[PDB]
Amino acid sequence: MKIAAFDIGGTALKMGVVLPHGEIILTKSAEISGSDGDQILAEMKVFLAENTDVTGIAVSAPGYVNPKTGLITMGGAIRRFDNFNLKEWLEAETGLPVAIENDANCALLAEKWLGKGQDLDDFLCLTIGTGIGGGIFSNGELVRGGRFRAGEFGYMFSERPGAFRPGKYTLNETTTMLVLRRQYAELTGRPLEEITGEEIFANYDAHDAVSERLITEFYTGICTGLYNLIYLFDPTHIFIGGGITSRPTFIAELKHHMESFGLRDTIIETATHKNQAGLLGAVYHFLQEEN
Amino acid sequence: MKIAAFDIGGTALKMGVVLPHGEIILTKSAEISGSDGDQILAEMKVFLAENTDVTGIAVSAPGYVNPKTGLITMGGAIRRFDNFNLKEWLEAETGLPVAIENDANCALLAEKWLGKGQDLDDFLCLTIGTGIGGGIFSNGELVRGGRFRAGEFGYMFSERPGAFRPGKYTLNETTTMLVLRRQYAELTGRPLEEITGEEIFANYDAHDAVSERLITEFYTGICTGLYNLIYLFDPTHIFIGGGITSRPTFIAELKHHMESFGLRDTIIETATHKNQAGLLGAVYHFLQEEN
Repeated sequence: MKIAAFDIGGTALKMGVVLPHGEIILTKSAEISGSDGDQILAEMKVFLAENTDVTGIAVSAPGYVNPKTGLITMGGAIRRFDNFNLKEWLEAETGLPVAIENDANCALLAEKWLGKGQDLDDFLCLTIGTGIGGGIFSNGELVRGGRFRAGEFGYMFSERPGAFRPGKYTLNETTTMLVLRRQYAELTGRPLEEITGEEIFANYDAHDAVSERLITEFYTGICTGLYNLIYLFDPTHIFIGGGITSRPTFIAELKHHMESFGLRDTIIETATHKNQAGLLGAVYHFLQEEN
Repeated sequence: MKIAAFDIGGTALKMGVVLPHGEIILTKSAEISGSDGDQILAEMKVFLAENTDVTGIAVSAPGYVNPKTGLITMGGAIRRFDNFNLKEWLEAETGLPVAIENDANCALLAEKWLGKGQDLDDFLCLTIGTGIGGGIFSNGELVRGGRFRAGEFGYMFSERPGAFRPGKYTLNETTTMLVLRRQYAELTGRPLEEITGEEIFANYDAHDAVSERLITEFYTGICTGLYNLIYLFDPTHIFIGGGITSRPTFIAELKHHMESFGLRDTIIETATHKNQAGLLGAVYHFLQEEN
Protein backbone atom coordinates (compact mmCIF):
# COMPACT_ATOMS: atom_id res chain seq x y z
CA MET A 1 0.00 0.00 0.00
CA LYS A 2 1.40 3.43 -1.11
CA ILE A 3 -0.82 6.49 -0.56
CA ALA A 4 -0.73 9.65 -2.67
CA ALA A 5 -1.23 12.49 -0.15
CA PHE A 6 -2.12 16.05 -0.92
CA ASP A 7 -2.08 19.04 1.39
CA ILE A 8 -3.68 22.13 -0.07
CA GLY A 9 -2.08 25.18 1.55
CA GLY A 10 -2.51 28.94 1.23
CA THR A 11 0.36 29.35 -1.23
CA ALA A 12 1.71 25.85 -1.95
CA LEU A 13 0.33 22.43 -2.73
CA LYS A 14 2.32 19.76 -0.95
CA MET A 15 2.27 16.21 -2.32
CA GLY A 16 3.80 12.92 -1.22
CA VAL A 17 3.78 9.17 -1.49
CA VAL A 18 3.28 7.88 2.01
CA LEU A 19 3.47 4.40 3.46
CA PRO A 20 0.84 3.38 6.03
CA HIS A 21 3.28 4.00 8.98
CA GLY A 22 3.93 7.65 8.00
CA GLU A 23 7.22 7.21 6.13
CA ILE A 24 7.03 9.69 3.24
CA ILE A 25 9.08 8.14 0.44
CA LEU A 26 8.62 10.88 -2.18
CA THR A 27 7.56 14.54 -2.06
CA LYS A 28 6.69 17.30 -4.55
CA SER A 29 5.55 20.90 -4.00
CA ALA A 30 3.99 23.51 -6.33
CA GLU A 31 3.35 27.22 -5.79
CA ILE A 32 -0.36 27.85 -6.42
CA SER A 33 -1.53 31.19 -7.77
CA GLY A 34 -4.54 32.99 -6.22
CA SER A 35 -5.87 29.70 -4.79
CA ASP A 36 -7.01 28.47 -8.14
CA GLY A 37 -8.80 25.12 -7.74
CA ASP A 38 -8.29 24.20 -11.37
CA GLN A 39 -4.50 24.59 -11.02
CA ILE A 40 -4.68 22.39 -7.93
CA LEU A 41 -6.60 19.71 -9.83
CA ALA A 42 -4.05 19.93 -12.66
CA GLU A 43 -1.11 19.51 -10.26
CA MET A 44 -2.88 16.50 -8.73
CA LYS A 45 -3.39 14.84 -12.11
CA VAL A 46 0.28 15.38 -13.01
CA PHE A 47 1.53 13.97 -9.66
CA LEU A 48 -0.69 10.86 -9.99
CA ALA A 49 0.45 10.03 -13.57
CA GLU A 50 4.04 10.33 -12.30
CA ASN A 51 3.35 7.85 -9.48
CA THR A 52 1.47 4.92 -10.94
CA ASP A 53 2.22 2.57 -8.02
CA VAL A 54 -0.05 4.48 -5.58
CA THR A 55 -2.99 2.42 -4.28
CA GLY A 56 -4.92 5.20 -2.51
CA ILE A 57 -5.35 8.97 -2.32
CA ALA A 58 -5.59 11.13 0.85
CA VAL A 59 -6.39 14.85 0.78
CA SER A 60 -6.09 17.66 3.32
CA ALA A 61 -8.22 20.56 2.04
CA PRO A 62 -9.26 23.97 3.31
CA GLY A 63 -12.84 24.75 4.16
CA TYR A 64 -15.69 22.45 5.18
CA VAL A 65 -15.57 18.83 4.07
CA ASN A 66 -17.95 15.97 4.73
CA PRO A 67 -15.32 13.37 5.47
CA LYS A 68 -17.54 10.37 4.58
CA THR A 69 -19.01 11.65 1.27
CA GLY A 70 -16.09 13.89 0.17
CA LEU A 71 -18.36 16.86 -0.49
CA ILE A 72 -16.63 20.23 0.08
CA THR A 73 -19.47 22.53 0.98
CA MET A 74 -17.27 25.66 1.24
CA GLY A 75 -13.78 25.56 -0.23
CA GLY A 76 -12.02 28.09 2.02
CA ALA A 77 -9.90 30.27 -0.32
CA ILE A 78 -10.66 27.96 -3.28
CA ARG A 79 -13.99 29.10 -4.79
CA ARG A 80 -13.68 26.30 -7.40
CA PHE A 81 -14.16 23.74 -4.62
CA ASP A 82 -17.44 25.25 -3.24
CA ASN A 83 -20.11 22.54 -3.41
CA PHE A 84 -17.56 20.22 -5.10
CA ASN A 85 -17.22 16.53 -4.41
CA LEU A 86 -13.44 16.21 -4.68
CA LYS A 87 -13.58 12.58 -3.43
CA GLU A 88 -15.90 11.56 -6.28
CA TRP A 89 -13.84 13.53 -8.81
CA LEU A 90 -10.63 11.78 -7.79
CA GLU A 91 -12.37 8.37 -7.68
CA ALA A 92 -13.70 8.90 -11.22
CA GLU A 93 -10.32 10.15 -12.48
CA THR A 94 -8.31 7.26 -10.96
CA GLY A 95 -10.39 4.25 -9.79
CA LEU A 96 -8.46 4.37 -6.49
CA PRO A 97 -9.96 4.72 -3.02
CA VAL A 98 -9.98 8.37 -1.88
CA ALA A 99 -10.35 10.13 1.46
CA ILE A 100 -10.65 13.80 2.25
CA GLU A 101 -10.59 15.82 5.51
CA ASN A 102 -10.19 19.52 6.42
CA ASP A 103 -6.66 20.96 6.68
CA ALA A 104 -6.76 21.96 10.39
CA ASN A 105 -8.30 18.62 11.26
CA CYS A 106 -5.59 16.78 9.34
CA ALA A 107 -2.85 18.66 11.21
CA LEU A 108 -4.52 17.72 14.48
CA LEU A 109 -4.69 14.08 13.35
CA ALA A 110 -0.94 14.18 12.66
CA GLU A 111 -0.48 15.33 16.27
CA LYS A 112 -2.71 12.44 17.51
CA TRP A 113 -0.99 9.81 15.29
CA LEU A 114 2.68 10.68 15.40
CA GLY A 115 3.06 13.71 17.59
CA LYS A 116 2.36 14.90 21.17
CA GLY A 117 -1.33 13.93 21.33
CA GLN A 118 -0.99 10.15 21.03
CA ASP A 119 -2.35 9.38 24.48
CA LEU A 120 -4.67 12.37 24.86
CA ASP A 121 -8.47 12.36 24.73
CA ASP A 122 -9.04 16.13 25.07
CA PHE A 123 -6.68 18.53 23.31
CA LEU A 124 -6.83 21.42 20.92
CA CYS A 125 -4.62 22.65 18.10
CA LEU A 126 -4.36 26.42 17.55
CA THR A 127 -2.52 27.67 14.41
CA ILE A 128 -1.47 31.34 14.24
CA GLY A 129 0.05 32.82 11.03
CA THR A 130 -1.65 34.90 8.37
CA GLY A 131 -4.95 33.70 9.85
CA ILE A 132 -6.02 31.48 12.72
CA GLY A 133 -6.81 27.78 12.50
CA GLY A 134 -8.33 25.40 14.98
CA GLY A 135 -8.83 21.71 15.55
CA ILE A 136 -10.72 20.04 18.42
CA PHE A 137 -10.19 16.58 19.94
CA SER A 138 -12.81 15.81 22.65
CA ASN A 139 -13.61 12.43 24.17
CA GLY A 140 -10.95 10.75 22.07
CA GLU A 141 -12.52 11.91 18.75
CA LEU A 142 -12.20 14.79 16.30
CA VAL A 143 -15.06 17.27 16.69
CA ARG A 144 -16.06 18.27 13.15
CA GLY A 145 -19.45 19.76 14.03
CA GLY A 146 -22.98 19.27 12.67
CA ARG A 147 -22.01 20.70 9.26
CA PHE A 148 -18.27 19.94 9.40
CA ARG A 149 -17.51 23.52 10.35
CA ALA A 150 -16.24 23.14 13.95
CA GLY A 151 -12.92 24.59 15.04
CA GLU A 152 -13.15 28.11 13.60
CA PHE A 153 -11.03 29.53 16.39
CA GLY A 154 -10.24 32.69 14.45
CA TYR A 155 -13.87 33.81 14.68
CA MET A 156 -13.71 34.24 18.46
CA PHE A 157 -14.20 37.86 19.47
CA SER A 158 -11.08 39.47 20.92
CA GLU A 159 -13.01 42.59 21.87
CA ARG A 160 -16.59 43.77 22.27
CA PRO A 161 -17.96 43.83 18.73
CA GLY A 162 -18.57 47.30 17.31
CA ALA A 163 -20.73 48.33 14.33
CA PHE A 164 -18.40 47.36 11.50
CA ARG A 165 -18.78 43.78 10.21
CA PRO A 166 -18.22 41.32 13.06
CA GLY A 167 -15.11 39.76 11.54
CA LYS A 168 -13.21 42.97 12.24
CA TYR A 169 -13.46 42.23 16.01
CA THR A 170 -12.30 38.60 15.73
CA LEU A 171 -8.85 37.00 16.21
CA ASN A 172 -8.63 36.47 12.42
CA GLU A 173 -8.56 40.22 11.97
CA THR A 174 -6.94 41.44 15.22
CA THR A 175 -4.44 38.82 16.28
CA THR A 176 -2.23 37.35 13.51
CA MET A 177 1.27 37.72 12.10
CA LEU A 178 -0.31 39.56 9.12
CA VAL A 179 -2.12 42.01 11.41
CA LEU A 180 1.20 42.70 13.18
CA ARG A 181 2.85 43.61 9.89
CA ARG A 182 -0.17 45.74 8.87
CA GLN A 183 -0.09 47.59 12.16
CA TYR A 184 3.66 48.16 11.93
CA ALA A 185 3.22 49.56 8.41
CA GLU A 186 0.54 51.99 9.71
CA LEU A 187 2.60 53.08 12.70
CA THR A 188 5.84 53.61 10.77
CA GLY A 189 4.42 54.72 7.39
CA ARG A 190 6.50 52.08 5.61
CA PRO A 191 5.17 49.79 2.89
CA LEU A 192 3.68 46.50 4.14
CA GLU A 193 5.60 44.48 1.54
CA GLU A 194 8.94 45.65 3.08
CA ILE A 195 8.05 44.68 6.66
CA THR A 196 8.90 41.27 8.15
CA GLY A 197 7.65 39.67 11.38
CA GLU A 198 11.29 39.14 12.25
CA GLU A 199 12.03 42.90 12.29
CA ILE A 200 9.07 43.66 14.52
CA PHE A 201 10.32 41.12 17.09
CA ALA A 202 13.89 42.36 16.73
CA ASN A 203 12.69 45.87 17.47
CA TYR A 204 10.67 44.49 20.38
CA ASP A 205 13.80 42.81 21.81
CA ALA A 206 15.60 46.18 21.43
CA HIS A 207 12.84 47.85 23.54
CA ASP A 208 11.24 49.85 20.77
CA ALA A 209 8.01 51.36 22.25
CA VAL A 210 5.93 50.98 19.07
CA SER A 211 6.98 47.36 18.73
CA GLU A 212 6.41 46.70 22.41
CA ARG A 213 2.82 47.80 22.10
CA LEU A 214 2.18 45.71 19.00
CA ILE A 215 3.60 42.56 20.54
CA THR A 216 1.91 43.15 23.89
CA GLU A 217 -1.48 43.57 22.20
CA PHE A 218 -0.87 40.46 20.04
CA TYR A 219 -0.14 38.36 23.13
CA THR A 220 -3.21 39.75 24.91
CA GLY A 221 -5.36 38.68 21.99
CA ILE A 222 -3.83 35.19 22.04
CA CYS A 223 -4.41 34.99 25.82
CA THR A 224 -8.06 36.07 25.27
CA GLY A 225 -8.57 33.19 22.86
CA LEU A 226 -6.66 30.68 25.03
CA TYR A 227 -8.77 31.60 28.12
CA ASN A 228 -11.96 31.13 26.16
CA LEU A 229 -10.79 27.75 24.82
CA ILE A 230 -9.58 26.52 28.21
CA TYR A 231 -12.92 27.25 29.92
CA LEU A 232 -15.04 25.96 27.06
CA PHE A 233 -13.31 22.70 26.17
CA ASP A 234 -11.21 21.91 29.28
CA PRO A 235 -8.43 20.39 27.23
CA THR A 236 -5.35 18.97 28.93
CA HIS A 237 -3.10 20.41 26.17
CA ILE A 238 -3.25 23.13 23.54
CA PHE A 239 -0.69 22.71 20.81
CA ILE A 240 0.23 25.93 19.08
CA GLY A 241 1.67 26.06 15.59
CA GLY A 242 1.90 28.16 12.43
CA GLY A 243 3.96 31.22 11.50
CA ILE A 244 4.19 32.27 15.16
CA THR A 245 6.76 29.50 15.70
CA SER A 246 9.18 31.80 13.77
CA ARG A 247 9.51 33.35 17.30
CA PRO A 248 11.75 30.82 19.14
CA THR A 249 10.67 31.84 22.66
CA PHE A 250 6.97 32.35 21.97
CA ILE A 251 5.69 29.59 24.31
CA ALA A 252 7.69 31.02 27.26
CA GLU A 253 6.44 34.51 26.28
CA LEU A 254 2.79 33.37 26.20
CA LYS A 255 3.12 31.60 29.53
CA HIS A 256 4.50 34.84 31.00
CA HIS A 257 1.58 36.86 29.63
CA MET A 258 -0.85 34.17 30.81
CA GLU A 259 0.14 34.85 34.42
CA SER A 260 -2.52 37.60 34.30
CA PHE A 261 -5.16 35.09 33.06
CA GLY A 262 -4.37 31.67 34.37
CA LEU A 263 -3.60 28.53 32.41
CA ARG A 264 -5.69 26.58 34.94
CA ASP A 265 -3.70 23.37 34.55
CA THR A 266 -3.62 23.52 30.73
CA ILE A 267 -0.35 22.65 29.08
CA ILE A 268 0.63 24.89 26.15
CA GLU A 269 3.44 23.81 23.83
CA THR A 270 4.34 23.78 20.18
CA ALA A 271 2.72 21.51 17.60
CA THR A 272 4.99 18.99 15.85
CA HIS A 273 5.51 18.01 12.18
CA LYS A 274 5.09 21.60 11.00
CA ASN A 275 6.18 20.71 7.44
CA GLN A 276 4.28 17.48 6.85
CA ALA A 277 1.32 17.51 9.31
CA GLY A 278 -1.32 18.01 6.60
CA LEU A 279 0.00 15.10 4.53
CA LEU A 280 0.37 12.83 7.51
CA GLY A 281 -3.06 13.63 8.94
CA ALA A 282 -4.71 13.14 5.56
CA VAL A 283 -3.13 9.69 5.57
CA TYR A 284 -4.34 8.93 9.06
CA HIS A 285 -7.89 9.81 8.01
CA PHE A 286 -7.57 7.64 4.89
CA LEU A 287 -6.31 4.71 7.01
CA GLN A 288 -9.29 5.11 9.42
CA GLU A 289 -11.69 5.18 6.46
CA GLU A 290 -10.24 2.03 4.89
CA ASN A 291 -11.39 0.35 8.12
CA MET B 1 -36.71 0.15 40.00
CA LYS B 2 -37.41 3.54 41.73
CA ILE B 3 -34.60 6.13 41.70
CA ALA B 4 -34.08 8.82 44.33
CA ALA B 5 -32.98 11.89 42.36
CA PHE B 6 -31.40 15.01 43.74
CA ASP B 7 -30.80 18.31 41.99
CA ILE B 8 -28.62 20.70 43.95
CA GLY B 9 -29.55 24.25 42.93
CA GLY B 10 -28.37 27.73 43.91
CA THR B 11 -31.15 28.26 46.46
CA ALA B 12 -33.18 25.04 46.56
CA LEU B 13 -32.54 21.33 46.70
CA LYS B 14 -35.00 19.47 44.50
CA MET B 15 -35.69 15.81 45.22
CA GLY B 16 -37.83 13.14 43.58
CA VAL B 17 -38.58 9.48 43.18
CA VAL B 18 -38.28 8.76 39.49
CA LEU B 19 -39.15 5.70 37.45
CA PRO B 20 -36.73 4.65 34.69
CA HIS B 21 -38.95 6.27 31.94
CA GLY B 22 -38.87 9.74 33.57
CA GLU B 23 -42.20 9.65 35.39
CA ILE B 24 -41.57 11.48 38.67
CA ILE B 25 -43.94 9.90 41.18
CA LEU B 26 -42.98 11.98 44.25
CA THR B 27 -41.21 15.32 44.77
CA LYS B 28 -39.84 17.35 47.69
CA SER B 29 -37.99 20.68 47.77
CA ALA B 30 -35.98 22.47 50.50
CA GLU B 31 -34.59 26.00 50.61
CA ILE B 32 -30.83 25.74 51.28
CA SER B 33 -29.04 28.49 53.18
CA GLY B 34 -25.70 29.89 51.93
CA SER B 35 -25.03 26.71 49.91
CA ASP B 36 -24.23 24.69 52.96
CA GLY B 37 -23.15 21.17 51.94
CA ASP B 38 -23.90 19.74 55.35
CA GLN B 39 -27.52 20.95 55.15
CA ILE B 40 -27.74 19.34 51.71
CA LEU B 41 -26.43 16.04 53.07
CA ALA B 42 -28.94 16.26 55.94
CA GLU B 43 -31.86 16.88 53.56
CA MET B 44 -30.71 13.90 51.48
CA LYS B 45 -30.61 11.59 54.50
CA VAL B 46 -34.11 12.69 55.56
CA PHE B 47 -35.56 12.19 52.03
CA LEU B 48 -34.02 8.68 51.75
CA ALA B 49 -35.37 7.48 55.15
CA GLU B 50 -38.80 8.72 54.02
CA ASN B 51 -38.57 6.70 50.79
CA THR B 52 -37.35 3.23 51.67
CA ASP B 53 -38.51 1.64 48.39
CA VAL B 54 -35.86 3.45 46.29
CA THR B 55 -33.37 1.11 44.59
CA GLY B 56 -30.88 3.71 43.31
CA ILE B 57 -29.69 7.29 43.78
CA ALA B 58 -28.97 9.88 41.05
CA VAL B 59 -27.43 13.29 41.77
CA SER B 60 -27.11 16.51 39.77
CA ALA B 61 -24.46 18.64 41.52
CA PRO B 62 -22.72 21.95 40.86
CA GLY B 63 -19.05 22.12 40.10
CA TYR B 64 -16.70 19.51 38.62
CA VAL B 65 -17.57 15.86 39.08
CA ASN B 66 -15.81 12.74 37.87
CA PRO B 67 -18.90 10.89 36.72
CA LYS B 68 -17.35 7.40 37.02
CA THR B 69 -15.72 7.74 40.49
CA GLY B 70 -18.13 10.30 42.01
CA LEU B 71 -15.33 12.58 43.16
CA ILE B 72 -16.33 16.27 43.23
CA THR B 73 -13.06 18.07 42.70
CA MET B 74 -14.58 21.59 43.04
CA GLY B 75 -18.05 21.93 44.54
CA GLY B 76 -19.22 25.12 42.81
CA ALA B 77 -20.90 27.23 45.54
CA ILE B 78 -20.67 24.33 48.02
CA ARG B 79 -17.21 24.48 49.65
CA ARG B 80 -18.13 21.38 51.72
CA PHE B 81 -18.12 19.31 48.52
CA ASP B 82 -14.58 20.36 47.37
CA ASN B 83 -12.52 17.17 47.01
CA PHE B 84 -15.51 15.16 48.31
CA ASN B 85 -16.58 11.79 46.98
CA LEU B 86 -20.35 12.20 47.25
CA LYS B 87 -20.92 8.90 45.37
CA GLU B 88 -18.91 6.94 47.95
CA TRP B 89 -20.58 8.80 50.83
CA LEU B 90 -24.05 7.95 49.57
CA GLU B 91 -23.04 4.33 48.83
CA ALA B 92 -21.69 3.95 52.38
CA GLU B 93 -24.78 5.60 53.90
CA THR B 94 -27.30 3.50 51.93
CA GLY B 95 -25.85 0.39 50.20
CA LEU B 96 -27.66 1.48 47.01
CA PRO B 97 -26.05 2.14 43.64
CA VAL B 98 -25.28 5.85 43.16
CA ALA B 99 -24.49 8.07 40.18
CA ILE B 100 -23.45 11.69 40.05
CA GLU B 101 -23.04 14.23 37.21
CA ASN B 102 -22.66 18.03 36.99
CA ASP B 103 -25.82 20.17 37.05
CA ALA B 104 -25.46 21.78 33.58
CA ASN B 105 -24.61 18.41 32.09
CA CYS B 106 -27.67 16.84 33.71
CA ALA B 107 -29.93 19.54 32.26
CA LEU B 108 -28.43 18.88 28.84
CA LEU B 109 -29.02 15.14 29.30
CA ALA B 110 -32.69 15.87 30.06
CA GLU B 111 -32.84 17.71 26.72
CA LYS B 112 -31.21 14.71 24.95
CA TRP B 113 -33.47 12.13 26.70
CA LEU B 114 -36.88 13.72 26.80
CA GLY B 115 -36.61 17.10 25.20
CA LYS B 116 -35.61 18.76 21.88
CA GLY B 117 -32.20 17.09 21.48
CA GLN B 118 -33.30 13.47 21.11
CA ASP B 119 -32.06 13.08 17.55
CA LEU B 120 -29.17 15.55 17.67
CA ASP B 121 -25.46 14.75 17.73
CA ASP B 122 -24.13 18.32 18.05
CA PHE B 123 -25.98 20.79 20.25
CA LEU B 124 -25.30 23.12 23.12
CA CYS B 125 -27.26 24.25 26.15
CA LEU B 126 -26.77 27.83 27.37
CA THR B 127 -28.37 28.86 30.72
CA ILE B 128 -28.67 32.57 31.56
CA GLY B 129 -29.91 33.73 35.01
CA THR B 130 -27.87 34.91 37.97
CA GLY B 131 -24.86 33.36 36.24
CA ILE B 132 -24.20 31.51 33.00
CA GLY B 133 -24.19 27.75 32.54
CA GLY B 134 -23.14 25.60 29.65
CA GLY B 135 -23.38 22.04 28.41
CA ILE B 136 -21.81 20.56 25.26
CA PHE B 137 -23.01 17.61 23.16
CA SER B 138 -20.55 16.82 20.31
CA ASN B 139 -20.42 13.68 18.19
CA GLY B 140 -23.40 12.22 20.01
CA GLU B 141 -21.70 12.43 23.45
CA LEU B 142 -21.47 14.83 26.38
CA VAL B 143 -18.16 16.71 26.39
CA ARG B 144 -17.04 16.83 30.03
CA GLY B 145 -13.41 17.74 29.37
CA GLY B 146 -10.07 16.32 30.55
CA ARG B 147 -10.80 17.28 34.18
CA PHE B 148 -14.61 17.33 33.98
CA ARG B 149 -14.61 21.10 33.69
CA ALA B 150 -15.86 21.63 30.11
CA GLY B 151 -18.81 23.89 29.36
CA GLU B 152 -17.89 26.98 31.39
CA PHE B 153 -19.63 29.28 28.94
CA GLY B 154 -19.79 32.13 31.44
CA TYR B 155 -16.01 32.52 31.34
CA MET B 156 -16.02 33.64 27.70
CA PHE B 157 -14.78 37.21 27.35
CA SER B 158 -17.48 39.64 26.26
CA GLU B 159 -14.95 42.42 25.85
CA ARG B 160 -11.19 42.91 25.60
CA PRO B 161 -9.90 42.06 29.07
CA GLY B 162 -8.63 45.02 31.08
CA ALA B 163 -6.37 45.05 34.15
CA PHE B 164 -8.89 44.07 36.80
CA ARG B 165 -9.27 40.33 37.43
CA PRO B 166 -10.27 38.58 34.19
CA GLY B 167 -13.66 37.43 35.47
CA LYS B 168 -14.85 41.04 35.38
CA TYR B 169 -14.69 40.95 31.54
CA THR B 170 -16.56 37.63 31.19
CA LEU B 171 -20.26 36.88 30.49
CA ASN B 172 -20.65 35.73 34.14
CA GLU B 173 -19.97 39.28 35.25
CA THR B 174 -21.24 41.37 32.29
CA THR B 175 -24.21 39.53 30.83
CA THR B 176 -26.71 38.07 33.34
CA MET B 177 -30.09 38.89 34.85
CA LEU B 178 -28.23 39.81 38.08
CA VAL B 179 -25.92 42.21 36.23
CA LEU B 180 -29.00 43.85 34.68
CA ARG B 181 -30.49 44.48 38.11
CA ARG B 182 -27.12 45.74 39.43
CA GLN B 183 -26.76 48.12 36.53
CA TYR B 184 -30.32 49.39 36.93
CA ALA B 185 -29.68 50.02 40.63
CA GLU B 186 -26.54 52.05 39.73
CA LEU B 187 -28.27 54.05 37.03
CA THR B 188 -31.38 54.88 39.08
CA GLY B 189 -29.82 55.05 42.58
CA ARG B 190 -32.43 52.61 43.90
CA PRO B 191 -31.64 49.65 46.14
CA LEU B 192 -30.82 46.41 44.30
CA GLU B 193 -33.16 44.39 46.53
CA GLU B 194 -36.16 46.46 45.29
CA ILE B 195 -35.43 45.99 41.57
CA THR B 196 -36.92 43.14 39.51
CA GLY B 197 -35.96 41.92 36.03
CA GLU B 198 -39.61 42.31 35.14
CA GLU B 199 -39.58 46.08 35.79
CA ILE B 200 -36.48 46.62 33.68
CA PHE B 201 -38.17 44.88 30.72
CA ALA B 202 -41.42 46.73 31.36
CA ASN B 203 -39.52 50.00 31.23
CA TYR B 204 -37.77 48.79 28.09
CA ASP B 205 -41.15 48.05 26.44
CA ALA B 206 -42.24 51.60 27.45
CA HIS B 207 -39.16 53.02 25.62
CA ASP B 208 -37.24 54.13 28.67
CA ALA B 209 -33.74 55.19 27.43
CA VAL B 210 -31.84 53.84 30.45
CA SER B 211 -33.61 50.50 30.16
CA GLU B 212 -33.12 50.42 26.41
CA ARG B 213 -29.38 50.69 26.85
CA LEU B 214 -29.24 48.00 29.51
CA ILE B 215 -31.24 45.53 27.46
CA THR B 216 -29.41 46.35 24.24
CA GLU B 217 -26.03 45.76 25.91
CA PHE B 218 -27.30 42.51 27.49
CA TYR B 219 -28.38 41.19 24.10
CA THR B 220 -25.06 42.22 22.53
CA GLY B 221 -23.23 40.23 25.17
CA ILE B 222 -25.43 37.19 24.53
CA CYS B 223 -24.83 37.56 20.77
CA THR B 224 -21.05 37.76 21.43
CA GLY B 225 -21.17 34.45 23.27
CA LEU B 226 -23.51 32.81 20.73
CA TYR B 227 -21.21 33.83 17.82
CA ASN B 228 -18.22 32.37 19.60
CA LEU B 229 -20.07 29.11 20.34
CA ILE B 230 -21.44 28.78 16.80
CA TYR B 231 -17.99 29.11 15.20
CA LEU B 232 -16.23 26.93 17.74
CA PHE B 233 -18.59 23.98 18.06
CA ASP B 234 -20.76 24.20 14.91
CA PRO B 235 -23.82 22.94 16.70
CA THR B 236 -27.10 22.49 14.83
CA HIS B 237 -29.06 23.85 17.84
CA ILE B 238 -28.41 25.96 20.91
CA PHE B 239 -31.05 25.59 23.58
CA ILE B 240 -31.33 28.57 25.86
CA GLY B 241 -32.78 28.37 29.35
CA GLY B 242 -32.64 29.86 32.83
CA GLY B 243 -34.05 33.06 34.33
CA ILE B 244 -33.99 34.78 30.93
CA THR B 245 -37.06 32.73 29.95
CA SER B 246 -39.01 35.09 32.30
CA ARG B 247 -38.95 37.27 29.11
CA PRO B 248 -41.62 35.62 26.89
CA THR B 249 -40.29 37.01 23.59
CA PHE B 250 -36.58 36.63 24.29
CA ILE B 251 -35.84 34.13 21.48
CA ALA B 252 -37.46 36.44 18.86
CA GLU B 253 -35.54 39.37 20.43
CA LEU B 254 -32.20 37.52 20.24
CA LYS B 255 -32.82 36.47 16.64
CA HIS B 256 -33.49 40.14 15.80
CA HIS B 257 -30.25 41.25 17.46
CA MET B 258 -28.39 38.38 15.78
CA GLU B 259 -29.16 39.88 12.36
CA SER B 260 -26.00 41.97 12.92
CA PHE B 261 -23.94 38.79 13.65
CA GLY B 262 -25.38 35.89 11.76
CA LEU B 263 -26.82 32.67 13.15
CA ARG B 264 -25.11 30.82 10.27
CA ASP B 265 -27.72 28.07 10.11
CA THR B 266 -27.83 27.55 13.90
CA ILE B 267 -31.25 27.08 15.43
CA ILE B 268 -31.81 28.91 18.73
CA GLU B 269 -34.81 28.02 20.87
CA THR B 270 -35.77 27.53 24.47
CA ALA B 271 -34.69 24.55 26.58
CA THR B 272 -37.46 22.27 27.89
CA HIS B 273 -38.24 20.78 31.34
CA LYS B 274 -37.11 23.94 33.13
CA ASN B 275 -38.43 22.67 36.49
CA GLN B 276 -37.23 19.07 36.47
CA ALA B 277 -34.29 18.94 33.99
CA GLY B 278 -31.65 18.41 36.70
CA LEU B 279 -33.57 15.50 38.24
CA LEU B 280 -34.33 13.92 34.91
CA GLY B 281 -30.78 14.25 33.59
CA ALA B 282 -29.33 12.84 36.79
CA VAL B 283 -31.58 9.84 36.20
CA TYR B 284 -30.48 9.49 32.61
CA HIS B 285 -26.85 9.43 33.73
CA PHE B 286 -27.66 6.85 36.42
CA LEU B 287 -29.45 4.66 33.83
CA GLN B 288 -26.40 4.87 31.48
CA GLU B 289 -24.10 3.93 34.36
CA GLU B 290 -26.18 0.90 35.37
CA ASN B 291 -25.33 -0.37 31.87
